[PDB]
Amino acid sequence: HTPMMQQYLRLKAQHPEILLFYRMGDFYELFYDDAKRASQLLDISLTKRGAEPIPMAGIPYHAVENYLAKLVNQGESVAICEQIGVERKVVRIVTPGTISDEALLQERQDNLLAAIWQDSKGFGYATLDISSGRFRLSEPADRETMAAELQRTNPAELLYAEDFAEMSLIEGRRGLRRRPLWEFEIDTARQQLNLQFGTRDLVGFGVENAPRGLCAAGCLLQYAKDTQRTTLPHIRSITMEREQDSIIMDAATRRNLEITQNLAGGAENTLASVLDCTVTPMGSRMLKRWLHMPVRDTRVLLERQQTIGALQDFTAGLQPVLRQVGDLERILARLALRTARPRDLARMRHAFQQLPELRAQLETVDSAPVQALREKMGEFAELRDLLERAIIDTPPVLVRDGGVIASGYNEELDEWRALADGKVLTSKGKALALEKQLYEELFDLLLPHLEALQQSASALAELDVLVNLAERAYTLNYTCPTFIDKPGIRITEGRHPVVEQVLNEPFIANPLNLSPQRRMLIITGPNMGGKSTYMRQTALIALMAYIGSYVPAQKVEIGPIDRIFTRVGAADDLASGRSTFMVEMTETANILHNATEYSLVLMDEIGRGTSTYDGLSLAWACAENLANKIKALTLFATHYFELTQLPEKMEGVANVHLDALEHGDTIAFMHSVQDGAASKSYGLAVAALAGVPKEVIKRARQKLRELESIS
Amino acid sequence: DNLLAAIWQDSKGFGYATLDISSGRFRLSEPADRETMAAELQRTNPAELLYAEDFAEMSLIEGRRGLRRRPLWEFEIDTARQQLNLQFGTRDLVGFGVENAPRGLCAAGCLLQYAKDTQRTTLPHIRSITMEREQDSIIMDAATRRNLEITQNLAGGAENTLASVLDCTVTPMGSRMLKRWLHMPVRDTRVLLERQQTIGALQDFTAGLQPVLRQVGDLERILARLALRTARPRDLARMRHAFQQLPELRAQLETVDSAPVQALREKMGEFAELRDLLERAIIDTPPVLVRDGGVIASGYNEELDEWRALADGDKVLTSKGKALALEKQLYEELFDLLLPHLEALQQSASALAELDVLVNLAERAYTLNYTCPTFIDKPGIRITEGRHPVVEQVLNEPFIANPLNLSPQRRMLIITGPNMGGKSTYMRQTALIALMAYIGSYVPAQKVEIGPIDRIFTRVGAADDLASGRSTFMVEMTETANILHNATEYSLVLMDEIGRGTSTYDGLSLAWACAENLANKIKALTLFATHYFELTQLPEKMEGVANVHLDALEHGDTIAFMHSVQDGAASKSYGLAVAALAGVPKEVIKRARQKLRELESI
Ligand SMILES: Nc1ncnc2c1ncn2[C@@H]1O[C@H](COP(=O)(O)OP(=O)(O)O)[C@@H](O)[C@H]1O
Ligand SMILES: Nc1ncnc2c1ncn2[C@@H]1O[C@H](COP(=O)(O)OP(=O)(O)O)[C@@H](O)[C@H]1O
Ligand code: VO4
Ligand code: VO4
Ligand SMILES: [Mg+2]
Ligand SMILES: [Mg+2]
Repeated sequence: HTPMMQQYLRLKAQHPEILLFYRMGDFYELFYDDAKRASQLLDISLTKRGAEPIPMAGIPYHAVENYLAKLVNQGESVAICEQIGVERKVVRIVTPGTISDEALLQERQDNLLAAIWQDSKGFGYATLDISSGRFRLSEPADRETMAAELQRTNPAELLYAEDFAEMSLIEGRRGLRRRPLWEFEIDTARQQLNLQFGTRDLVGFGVENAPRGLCAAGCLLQYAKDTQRTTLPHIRSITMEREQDSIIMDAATRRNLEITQNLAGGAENTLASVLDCTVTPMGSRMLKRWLHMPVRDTRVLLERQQTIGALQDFTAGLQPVLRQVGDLERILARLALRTARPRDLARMRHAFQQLPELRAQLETVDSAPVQALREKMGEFAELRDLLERAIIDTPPVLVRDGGVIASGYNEELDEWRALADGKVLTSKGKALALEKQLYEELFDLLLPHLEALQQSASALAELDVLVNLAERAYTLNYTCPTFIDKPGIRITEGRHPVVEQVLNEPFIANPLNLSPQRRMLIITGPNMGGKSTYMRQTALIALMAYIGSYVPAQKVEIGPIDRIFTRVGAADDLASGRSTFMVEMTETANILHNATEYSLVLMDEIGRGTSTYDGLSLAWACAENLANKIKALTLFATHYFELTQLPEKMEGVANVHLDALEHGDTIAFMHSVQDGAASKSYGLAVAALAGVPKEVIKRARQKLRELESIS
Repeated sequence: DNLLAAIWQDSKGFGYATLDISSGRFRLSEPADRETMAAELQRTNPAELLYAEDFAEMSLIEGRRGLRRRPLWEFEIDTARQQLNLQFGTRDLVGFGVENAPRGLCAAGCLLQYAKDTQRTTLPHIRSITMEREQDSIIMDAATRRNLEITQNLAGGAENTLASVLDCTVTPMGSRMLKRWLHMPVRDTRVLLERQQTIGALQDFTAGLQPVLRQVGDLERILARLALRTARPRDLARMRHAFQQLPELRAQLETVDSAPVQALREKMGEFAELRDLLERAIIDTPPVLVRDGGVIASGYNEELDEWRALADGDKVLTSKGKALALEKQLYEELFDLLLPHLEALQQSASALAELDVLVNLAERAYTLNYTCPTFIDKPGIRITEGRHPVVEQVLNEPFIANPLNLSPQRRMLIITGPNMGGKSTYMRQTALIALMAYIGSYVPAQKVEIGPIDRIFTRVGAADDLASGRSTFMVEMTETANILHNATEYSLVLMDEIGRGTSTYDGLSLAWACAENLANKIKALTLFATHYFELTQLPEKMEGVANVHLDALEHGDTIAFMHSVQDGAASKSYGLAVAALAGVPKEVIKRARQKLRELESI
């Protein structure tokens, strides 16, 4: 009704489904439906004011960042409106996918805005990180491949077309946003993408012949430009990810091998925890990204191994210098969006001061990869000179506070400030205005070098990951792997990376040889004898070899690995309609349909969850199909000793057995892999060690004698 | 009594241990209150006691039978854990369920050494160490809560959980109370009977009460802020709105004639004097912060009204400053008047939350066809036309209700059935129905008679923590050991398969012995799901054990599952047919059937 209410309503019409922090006075406020939703999510009191009461809720302007964090975590998008001239407009829209602020973001985790589009011929997925600037395009052609991409990327906000047919993988995701179908058109996407990259055609990127992916990227770029309400100079490339480029891992294999998250859900006791001691946050995020998507390009891996070897001697000197550089990638993003704070520019100055030390240390070491990283990082002599002169040694958190500009950067600014300290209100007001204007000019001077600075941030992060891997290799005794043309895995004195560090008792290393001649190894062993660790050590060694890192073994020769499949454990989803056998069988079906000669298949106790005869029969058929028709390199762990006779019937299958010694009705585990087979599982002994009551174990032993006597 | 005891004190709390010479019963406790430790010392009434030389409070054990003192080195945790592990022949004590009690284990280590010294005859008769708890709440382990999906699903998501089905509470305080009730289900019949009477009584008027309850909002946070005197001006206005709402709720509840409903009405209160103070002292729409001013309303203070007049038609600016200072002092004075009644207000916020949870439960019951459960003295569960609360809501197809009867006469049922038959859903439906009955809610069944349940044990998952040092069979055997050691006649033990990790003969042997022990000695109410059809021959050999078979019909390649519980053994599980439905390639299914024919033929 009132003119003020009419203005809020016009802006609300422009942004209907998002909470609007309309700025009245010094307090941001929400009205009508937004006020009720905000009060429940932000825990702020709701007070109704008559114009027809209008529900109104409010937060102080000083505390806005703390409140924005609560809504961003809940996945709500909050548009912030400020009075520019009272004339007002939405200055920025804060959404879980595109947050570049330090408080809203997490230091060692990346927030990715992603787009899913389903055309009749397969799916197209595009992911953009606003802070790093990385734009990646993909064309998954199966529901299973699309689900793996969503789980691996873990998109903070996913933009799906209204007509998306398979709203099952999408449903339950965080920050789902329905977007109109018009936004996904290919011709509109091509024109917008070409303008941002400044290229007439996308042939140089190599994304020109992918139609579905380009449609998703056009929606993602348009939403990102609208959400930030400014041109995004940080985004300058659209690389395309292909299945051939990286080893494929399904969502289950990633969780079973504990690459970044343990089976319970914590980050403790994970391969990333053992390998990640990186000094800078950029390094931690980059190492996690490499472990999730290993590279199958030999040239990229060989350069990474050569850098690790060259810097291994000088790691102790480089790590303290790298720690000072800090998270340059995030700081450059704020500079690109022109939203940086004085402290961020001081951190940028500190990193530039460290660059001369890093360049000198890298110059002494002689290797083609290390010299290329040294050339890319650069010196930035001009920028460090400007930052040191323009900004004070310890600047305030916010520009409005004042004191951001050091004396002597501008004679006029110093004179106005001196007059006020020595009309005083006029001089203070003029000084605050001039200091703000000079700060904007500093962004303009730093921005033309953004292309070089972004290249330097990637080089420094790469050096941090490679130096960390080199330091880890020296401390944990890892050695470099070598690559072979035909599919095979040969490991000497291999040890599981995580178990070796966590277990106080000495790890007993084991050898593995898998070749086209010996495609499958059936591991039969005493319970608690180490079979699962032996199988998982092979996958973790193979993943570590293909991320360019040194492997935890005396020597490893690894041939091409297209995909790694792990069937481990059993789980029930009663609400989804999936029984424990159904969940296991769909995973087994995925291995049988999608496996290739290059792929490595690790299967643990397949055929359990059903009667013994049905389980053994399905296990024999699945083993015969994998060894005879798929011809994949596979490791099968089984307590069904009937399957031990497969090698005699079929060539290309061998039996390996872990062994344990039984003493005085107690079990001692050698944990050593010896060729042959084991006919005893020692189940009652493991149960007694677990704490099953002695009376129960004695009756069980009596029953076992009776059952064995019957046959 | 023949009881040797030990006591310990530290910054974390107090630890205690008990050993009975006659029965070889070794138990530990960690009572964290001095008064609780004093009550425990009297309840145990130990023949002999051992305490730390530097125990801080000797008054708890100042006068005791044969009181003795032993050195600190005997009480050290690392030495104690190794000795206890060696005495029981176990790698870890996680299976006994006492691994996570540091103080309790430390006292137990001193008692074990002393017991060996006093008699070596009792030492071979000590085989277990269990915690002692007669807590009113039904005991549920962390694994049981996640397996039953009481509040959090196995993936970690909020959806597809029992709390999601029942959590439609209007106010945020109500949602917290329901989640707290689900985690601790009260076992005392009197409190539950009062809650059930309220749910039935307020069933007719749920639509009238819920809109008024929604207006009250969350008062727990506002009252906590008032206690720290950090309450915002708007938060005090929110309290005033709830005071205005309370007369309406009381009038609606006055027509109802149930003793529990009337008690809840009295606890809510009217707070007319507090409402009068807030209405007179605070403006209708107060500012977010008290610093700006305008929070106090004219007429609360005569001096402020006069200063406000002078402020608004440089000396005038000084008068404006005086007005802001007078207003802030009045605001602090307002907290002082409200705080004496803060204990009374806290009782009222709890009463309003209980009304919201019970009105919500009543609405859920009418919408979802739930019925009241009748408590019985002896330990038994009887369910007629029972349904699973979560599965029925998320399943588009109809749910097939299955009957359950468990008594001391028929304590154990071996459920055997086809894969995807519904055996696990049937076992869980019993657990969620028992928990729903014990929180005072209406159970999802036509009729339920639930007897006392001490603890609910669920052994379903099979996972390995390699870094921890336990394989999948050790993790499963650790859970089975906790079931056998900590089970009681009252406990409800649901076991989804055992021996799924070891070879068929070792697994069947452990399953036969664990099943015999639970029926013959523990005498717990057990539901056992199994694919070993050898165990279906256990019911004739052992009393209290019966067979329940789920039904399926096979036509050609596909299978249809009845989801109906009938008495019998099944004897066939259609694993290959379920694999074909899962999508295993036809050639793999064809080879599997050929091998199956050869295995059975020989
Ligand atoms: N070679 C080894 N040296 C030392 N410890 C080992 C070795 N192999 C396995 N272990 C230990 O065995 C446990 C895991 O055994 P696992 O392979 O899961 O057994 P299973 O699958 O037979 O039950 C962990 O304690 C792990 O540290
Ligand atoms: N009585 C029933 N009526 C209808 N559907 C049922 C019934 N019991 C189970 N289901 C469905 O079957 C699924 C599998 O049941 P479940 O007990 O897990 O079988 P099992 O564990 O024997 O494989 C459930 O998640 C549900 O979708
Ligand atoms: O994975 V095992 O503990 O059953 O040998
Ligand atoms: O899906 V089952 O738990 O009947 O093997
Ligand atoms: Mg294993
Ligand atoms: Mg089951």
